[PDB]
Amino acid sequence: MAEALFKQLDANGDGSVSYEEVKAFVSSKRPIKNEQLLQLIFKAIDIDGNGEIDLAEFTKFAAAVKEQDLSDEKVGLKILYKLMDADGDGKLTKEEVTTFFKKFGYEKVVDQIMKADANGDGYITLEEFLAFNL
Ligand SMILES: [Ca+2]
Ligand SMILES: [Ca+2]
Repeated sequence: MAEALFKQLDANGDGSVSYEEVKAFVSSKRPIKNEQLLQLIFKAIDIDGNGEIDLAEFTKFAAAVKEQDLSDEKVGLKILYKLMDADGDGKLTKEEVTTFFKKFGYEKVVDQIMKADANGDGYITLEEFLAFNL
């Protein structure tokens, strides 16, 4: 008398879908509040050309982050992104990033960076950067 598999939840058997549905499905179990922040991050963590992810993508990603020889490498530039961020205070402004990312070795990114943001921030936060290379 128990269950734990998005399989049914989905049923569609399409494998992929809008985690949003899984975010709520789970949110109505152990958690309660987070489906938002998550769903959000996820939605952005996707943008692979739709917005519908697959339990696999999530799981794989988890097993991908689990590995102790990949993230760390980035963690470094990350910890630096947060530290170096003395003016940003959390978000790195074009100039900031451009210079930072460039000082780090992402001059060719400056292009995607400037073309990355353009909604209502004009800057790039830790995530953002990590988003470009997630
Ligand atoms: Ca996808
Ligand atoms: Ca932005």
